[PDB]
This record gives sequence, structure tokens and C-alpha cells, in this order.
Amino acid sequence: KTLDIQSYVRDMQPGWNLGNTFDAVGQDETAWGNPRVTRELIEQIADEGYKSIRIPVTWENRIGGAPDYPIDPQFLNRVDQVVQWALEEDLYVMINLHHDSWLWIYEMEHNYNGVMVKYRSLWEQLSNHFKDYPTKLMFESVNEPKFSQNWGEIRENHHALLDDLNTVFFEIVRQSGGQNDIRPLVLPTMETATSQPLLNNLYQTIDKLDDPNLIATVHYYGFWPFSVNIAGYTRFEENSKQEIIEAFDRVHHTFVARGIPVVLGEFGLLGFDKHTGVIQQGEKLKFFEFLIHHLNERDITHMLWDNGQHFNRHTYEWYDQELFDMMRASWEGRSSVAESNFIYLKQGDRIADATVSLQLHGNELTGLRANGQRLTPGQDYELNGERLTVKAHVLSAIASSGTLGTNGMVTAEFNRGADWHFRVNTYRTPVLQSTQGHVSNFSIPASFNGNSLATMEAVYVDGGNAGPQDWTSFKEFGYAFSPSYDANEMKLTEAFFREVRDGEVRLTFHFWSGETVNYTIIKNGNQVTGIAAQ
Amino acid sequence: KTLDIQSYVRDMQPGWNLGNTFDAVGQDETAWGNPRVTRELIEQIADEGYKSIRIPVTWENRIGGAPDYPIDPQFLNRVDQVVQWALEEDLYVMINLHHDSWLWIYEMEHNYNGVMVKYRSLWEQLSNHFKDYPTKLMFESVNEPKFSQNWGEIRENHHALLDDLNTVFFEIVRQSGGQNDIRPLVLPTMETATSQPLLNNLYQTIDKLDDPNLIATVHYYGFWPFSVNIAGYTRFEENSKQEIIEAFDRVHHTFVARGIPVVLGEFGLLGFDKHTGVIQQGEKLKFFEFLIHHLNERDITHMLWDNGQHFNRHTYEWYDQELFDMMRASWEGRSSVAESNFIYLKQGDRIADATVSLQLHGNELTGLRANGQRLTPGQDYELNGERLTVKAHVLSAIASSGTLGTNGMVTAEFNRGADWHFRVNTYRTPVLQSTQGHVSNFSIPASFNGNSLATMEAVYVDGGNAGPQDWTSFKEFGYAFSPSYDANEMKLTEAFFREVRDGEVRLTFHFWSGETVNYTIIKNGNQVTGIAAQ
Ligand SMILES: C[As](C)(=O)[O-]
Ligand SMILES: C[As](C)(=O)[O-]
Ligand SMILES: [Ca+2]
Ligand SMILES: [Ca+2]
Ligand SMILES: [Ca+2]
Repeated sequence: KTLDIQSYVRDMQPGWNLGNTFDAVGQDETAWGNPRVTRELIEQIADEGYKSIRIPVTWENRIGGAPDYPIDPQFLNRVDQVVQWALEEDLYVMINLHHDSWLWIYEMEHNYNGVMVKYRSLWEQLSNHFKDYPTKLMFESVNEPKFSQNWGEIRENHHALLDDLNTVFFEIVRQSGGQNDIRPLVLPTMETATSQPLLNNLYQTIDKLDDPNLIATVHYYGFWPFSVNIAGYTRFEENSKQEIIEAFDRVHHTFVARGIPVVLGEFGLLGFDKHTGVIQQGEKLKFFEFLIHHLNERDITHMLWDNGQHFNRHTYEWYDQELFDMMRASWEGRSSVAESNFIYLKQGDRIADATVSLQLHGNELTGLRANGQRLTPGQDYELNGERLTVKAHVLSAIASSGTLGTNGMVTAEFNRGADWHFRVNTYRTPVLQSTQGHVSNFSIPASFNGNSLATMEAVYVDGGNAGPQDWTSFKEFGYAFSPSYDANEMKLTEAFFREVRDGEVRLTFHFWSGETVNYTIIKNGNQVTGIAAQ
Repeated sequence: KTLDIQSYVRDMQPGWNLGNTFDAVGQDETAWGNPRVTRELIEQIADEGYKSIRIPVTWENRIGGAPDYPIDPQFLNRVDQVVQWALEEDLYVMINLHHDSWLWIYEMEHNYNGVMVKYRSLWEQLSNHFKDYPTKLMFESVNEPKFSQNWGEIRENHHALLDDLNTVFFEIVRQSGGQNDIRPLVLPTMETATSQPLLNNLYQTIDKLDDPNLIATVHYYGFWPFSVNIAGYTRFEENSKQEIIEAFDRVHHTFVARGIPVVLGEFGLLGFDKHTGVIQQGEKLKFFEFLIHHLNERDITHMLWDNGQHFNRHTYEWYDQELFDMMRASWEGRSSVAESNFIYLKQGDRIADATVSLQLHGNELTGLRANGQRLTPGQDYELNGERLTVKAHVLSAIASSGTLGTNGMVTAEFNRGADWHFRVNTYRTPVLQSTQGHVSNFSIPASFNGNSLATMEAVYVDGGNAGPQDWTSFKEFGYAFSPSYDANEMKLTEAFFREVRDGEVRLTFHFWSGETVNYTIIKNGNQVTGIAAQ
């Protein structure tokens, strides 16, 4: 019968990626540290409220040679089993060719027929294998296509190559029998990026194919500097907000408003490829709240990129319940947020009233708790417009001990959406110590003293920015440096030193409390002298 | 072994089309009035100096139905026989899908897979059939592709469709075995037109395919108004000259100069689709001289469109030896031409010296003949710069009788290139007569009195142009009107009257002698009254 492609895509909301699994580059799907897929994982993801699952698959390393490129039947049966489990749990399912994109498909520019033969063979095999599967199984032509080994090197000829890949995929699937005459097909922009020319090119391809069951796909990992924590973008601010609005306005105008539905096939923050701790927690939450709201406004179905770091695949729970709670709330509507998820108290100072700005997002404050205890309006706190004041005696009750670090929590409750949690932290000025070391393993002894590090600047004392990405003084969190809180050390990485010339560099460590600490390093070959502020 | 595609295309020069033959829409190749192809025709064309032959083929009407679309083997064997004869005569050969373009291929926009299945099947069959043939046989994907039933309705989506047709053709041929891995392939622009965007799109496709044996093709039928004789363009003038220069500069810059050779797969004058007499003979000759010179300058191989009207296929000679002689001369270099191919003498007037402007094109005048008799320089004629004077006594010797029409010829001989022939014509004022008739068969009795008609204007006496193409007063020769010299009649066609409203129209007949005659028609329904000048 007829299929309503817009309703189909709407019914997928929200989605989840089985990341770093069948897409892993290796003998099998455990190559990147995830376990073999259990039925329970799929059940649990469905129970959390996900309505669709993307199962990215890298076929390279599980296929024979030319000319037929036979897919390993054992590998295919394992992929198949997971597809079936998902369908049994009433999920929509998307499969693709994944890291094949940069393992070999990218060669197409100087190997047209060679790539085409291999690509055709794979999609002929998959389309045939899955032809009688329910149409809740959809096919995606290729992940993040590009035709250079590098990102951001899209040339004019590349667009034509991607049109051809998308088109041959369409032709193969549509004429392969079973339900494949109507099965929804997912087609990407170049690099799954959102610039207007790339959206236009995908539109041209979709328009040409003259088919009612096509879905456009893009990916999104945040405004780059915020997403990796570089260049001073420690807060979710106007640049990150405007990129989302502008990008998804383009997507909506070009596709959704013209009747072509859009699946955001992957989203997250790029810096999570390091770890989730590289983005300040409150700012991370506000990114997800804002993004998902604006996707909802534009009818865009989204699928979380989860490489194993969000849903714990061994215990079937979220590593970060706060993040999940925010996402789950965002599926339904907006949550109120605040300038920060913390209130800092200087150890030794008289504790005063803390006033913080809320962004209510159309909700009302219903209550406040201090370590779970209900507070009395007026007596213990005030809300004046969007200015929330937590009274001194409440903070003193939580943190009069003056123990450094997080003493407790003030939780703001709203009539709709997720609670917002203020971590109440006692701090003193952090102290770094002079030291001497080697570029391969350089650690500054550091007393964090209840502080959390936001970012680090590096400049040559003689002038100019030092280290990687020297268009900015603010170095990249994790990549160039890392706080080791348990070890009481500040790590400066070998990658940092690889892009530092011999000489004297001034470091400036910025902490979330507002504390700033300077430090000097002198590099002489592979040897580094650290000198604390005096 | 390796093939040098530029040398290959150069070696094709000059070419000839076996037109209105296998391309004819009908049961067989005689459907449009040409005889079955004889070996002698191919021999004779080769003997005239042609090095390549285009054999356009329309496959529709000689194929089975879906899904395999089997080509009639009998038809294919007849095409094959002609290909073999041409190859035996050492010619290069181009075959294609021809009027399939507008019989069904154009449907692709709203029938993507249906057209693709049929197109794929045909090229699979042809590529297989011809795979072991010498590489002097080349394949051309499709004639004059477009995706509307009408010309000049190229939309953005159409470019993508043509890229796909060209690309699938490439893929099929290149992987079909025999010599087809290296066989030269000919790819057209949309409508085989020469505008920059269309040239760019073909370049993009050729660049993408990353193959050393690709040939670009365009067609050319002259600046439109001159080519059909409308809007007053009775002379080969600056607009026709500039179109050639601009168009082929674009072609050279975009393709030839970048190492992609170009075959002009068809050329002629569009109006020849009526008959060759619609273009004044001298102006026709200058068009071909100028065109072929500029193609030579730009290394473009050309193939004459001959639907049966140039080379007489029954007697194996040129209908118009003067035209052939000009083309043959042009293969080697430029010919000198003149303002006209005629000298008019008014009957009853004293015969004076005739002075005409020559365009020497780098040649020198070596002599002059009057009816074949060598004339004496100085005594009988003078050349002053490019001004040729033929003395009165020479013209009087040719035309003292005062018989109306062509009395004889003055032939200019040059050190290089074709002779130029001046027809010496005696004329009197032409006379049209009043009459009454019907729109389906309206003839003005006409005493042409040694004159040749150039064009006819039609305007409403109250204002505005009358008849077809009413953006100009000058009507289209043949289509709207025709001189019947033997019948002594001026025909105004039914097609003319279909676009004339009831009322009074002033006609102005322009003759090559400079004589102008006005005439009035009054249209009342299907009845027409003609009133001669008084
Ligand atoms: C390294 As990625 C663009 O697959 O998140
Ligand atoms: C009518 As034609 C464009 O094939 O000369
Ligand atoms: Ca294409
Ligand atoms: Ca609540
Ligand atoms: Ca001569």
C-alpha cells in the first residue's frame, strides 16, 4: 500500500545509534571495546523511549575480493539478528555502509568504475538479503561521504560523484524486489554537512529521482570551538546558538518545508570523542536542551550518537543520568536552565546570598530543595523575575564545614521539564608548583583546592600564541592539557609540546570559580622547566 | 595499446552524415524517401574525401517490448553491413541512438527507471554486438538530448538527467568487453547546444568519468534568423559571423584547449529542412566558407548533415556542385568571396562598368573569365585593392541580347581556393497582379522579369506586423510565402494566413536587384483579395 514518508519519519522520534559496534574497523564488532550485542541492550534502549535505532555497519574487513565482494555470511547474520531484535521491539531500523566511506569509497574520484563495482555489489547483496523485511527497516546509502582523505576539501567534481552514488543506490534498491520498491531510502549531503550548497545538491538529487519515499540526512556535532573546548568557548553562547538556528533553518527551508523529511542521523558534541567531561556539565545540558528544542520546532527526527559512552552496555543504565533526563525532557518540551550548574563559596569568607539568572523557557519555578529538603519560599529563597536568590543560611547549612569541593546541591524544580541542579562548591585559590620534566610526561603538581578547570591559555612571553591551533591563545581541553583531579596534577600533553618552540611560555589557567592562575614553562629541547607564580 | 584521442578526432576530418536513413521514423530506413544504402554510396562518399561517417540510428520501431527490448536482428544486420562497408573504406564511423531522444528518452524526468531500463538495454545490446569491432567505430550516447517535448525548455533538473544518461552509457560500454574498454565515446551537450552553462555541464561529466578517450559533441545550424531566412536576414552578416566566433570560441576554450577533442556532429543551415534554395546562393557559400575556416582554426572536426539533399544518392553526385566545391576548398584553406554572386543589368539601360567588393581572405586574383573565356587584365577588368571592376563591354558581350534572367557568368579565379561565380542577370521591374482567392491556395500572378525574390514583409496598414512571428515585419521564406518562378506566381501559404486577422495588409517584396514592389491583401474570412500597386 501507500506510505506517508513524513509520518514515517515522525514516528521514528527519538532515535539512538548503536555506535562503535558493527561500524568498528576490525575483525568484528568488539574491535573498539563494545561487547557483542545482546537482545537485552535493544530491549533496554526501547524501554528508555527510543523509537528508532541506527545500526551503522562497516563492511570492509568482512567481505571477499573483486569482482563479487561477497559479504561474510556469519557477519551478515549477526547484523541481521540485531535488525530482527530491533524490529521485534517495534523500532524503526536504519542500516548503511559506514566507514567504508573513508576506507575506500572516497577513492571514486580517481577510480570511478572500481569503486562503483564494489559499491554496486554491496548494495545488490544487502538489498536482496533484506528485500522481504518490514519497511520499518530503511537503507542509508553511505555515511558522511567525501572524496578526499581529509575533511573540508570538497571540490566541484565531488558533488557529481556523490549524486552518482546516491543514484545507483536508488536504482539498485528500487528494482531488487520484495518491499524495496517502496522501502524508505536515506540520502546524505556531502560530509553530512549543512551548508546551503550541499543541501541544494542533495535536493537536486532527491528531486531528480522522482520518488515519494526519500529521506534527507545530515549530522551535527555543535559549533566547532564549543564542541571540542578550544578558543575560549567554554560556555554554550551566541555562536553555538546561532549556528543551530541558522543550520536547521536551512535544513527546514530546503527540505522539511518542501515535504522532504529529515533525519539528523547522528548528533552529539564532537569533543565527546575525547570524553564527555571535556564540556562543562551545565553548558553541555543547555546545548542539548536548545538543540532538541530547535529540532522539534522544525520537525527533524534526531538520532543520538552513542559510541558506548552514554548508555552503559554492561549494566544497561546511563553513565550520566542528568544528561539523559535532559534529553528525555526535551523530547516533550523545554526545560528551564540557569547561567551555571554551580554556586561557588570561597573558603574562609562569610557566606552571602547567591543570586543566579534562570532561563525559564516558558516554565514556572515550583520549588527549591537543598540536599533534597524542601525549602520555604521567601524565607529560604526568592525568585524575582528570572533572578533566583538562594539565601545565605541555606548555603551555610550545606557548606558551613568548608570542606573543599562539592558540599551539596540546591535543586530547582519547575512545573514542566527537568530539574536544574546547582552544585554547591567550596573553594580556595588553586596552587600550582614549580617542577622540571620531559615533554612526553609533563605534569604540574596542582592543588585544585575545590576548583574545576575551564580552559588554559598558552602564549610566548615575547609575543604570539603557543602550541597547537595558534590562531588562539586558548588551547584545546584534553588534547593539549588535562586536569588530573585525583592525582592532583595538571598534565600538559606531548601533542601540546610538539607545537611549542624552545623558549618561555606563559600559561593562564581559568577556573569556573573565577580564579585565574598564571604559570611559566621554559622549554629546552625535550626538557621542560615549570615555574609557579610568585 | 594506448590511443591518442586528439589525433583520432583530427583523423576523422572531414565527416558526413548518412541522414534521414537509419534515423528515419518508420518500419525501415526508406521511410523518409532515401533508398536502401548501397556499398557504392559509401565508396563514393569516401572518394569525395570524407574520412568519417556518422550513421544516426533510431531504434524505436525496430525493437521489442519491456523488459529486454530486443533489437530486431534483421534491422541490426543492415546497420551492421553499412558500418562494415564504411570501415572497409577506411572511414571512422559513429553510431548512436537518434530520434529515440524525443520519441521516449525525454520522458526520463517523470519516468526515471522506465527510461533507464530501456536505455540500458539498448546500449548493453549494441556494446555487446560491436565489442570486437575496430576502435575506428565510436559510440555516441544520444542525439540532441532534451527533457521536454519542446526545444528551449531546459530546466535545472534536466542537466542531472543528461549526466546520468551519459554516465550509465559510459559504465555499460567500458565494462562490456572486447575493445570497449578503450573505444572512443561521444558525449553531447543538452540539445547539442553551445551556451556556456551547457558546455560547463558536459565538461563536468567528462571530467568526472576520468577517462582519456572521450569526445565532446555539439551541433550547429547557423544564426537562427539567417538560417531560416526571416526577420530580414537575407545576407550572411555580422550577427551570423559573430555567433560562429563566439560559440566556437566557447567550445574551444572549454574543451579543445583543455585536451578534450570536439566533433561538430552535424552542421548545415536549419532552413535546408525546407530546401536548399531558401538561402541566397552566394550568402550560403560565404556561410560555409566562414564556418569551416573557423572550425579549422579551432581544431574542430565537422560532419555535414546530409539528409539526402546534398549528395544525390541515386546518381552519386552533388546536387549543388558549387556548394561542394566551396566545402572541399574550405577543408584546405580560405576561398575569396564577394559582396554578391550576381551582377544585375536593368533591361533597356546603357550597360556600365560593374564594380563589386571582394573579400580576398589572403588570396590573390589570378584571372577573370566571361563564359569561360579568359579576359585581359586592364582592358576587360581592373582590381583596385579589393574592388573588382568588370568593364561594360564584357557585360554587354554577355548580356546585350537583353533576354531576362541569367545571361551568362563572370568567373573570378584565385591563386588558392574556389573560383567565385558572378551570375550576370538582366532584369526589369517585376510586376504583380490583382487577384482574388482562398487562404488554402492563394497565388499572386507574378512576372518576375529576371528577378530573384529575397524576402517579403507583411504589416497591417493600421499598424503592427502581420502573419507568423510578428515580432518582425519580414516573414519566413518558404514557410509564409514562396516564389514559383516557373509558374510565374507568388504563393502566400495557408500557414501565413492562419496568423493574419481579417483586414488590410501591406506586403513588400524585396528582390536581389534592389527592386521593391508593394502589394495589398484584404482578408475576409477564408477569402483573400489581392490588389496590385497603382
Ligand atoms: C569522528 As565522527 C565525524 O564519525 O564523530
Ligand atoms: C530538425 As534538426 C534540429 O534534427 O535539423
Ligand atoms: Ca549523476
Ligand atoms: Ca517538575
Ligand atoms: Ca585557382
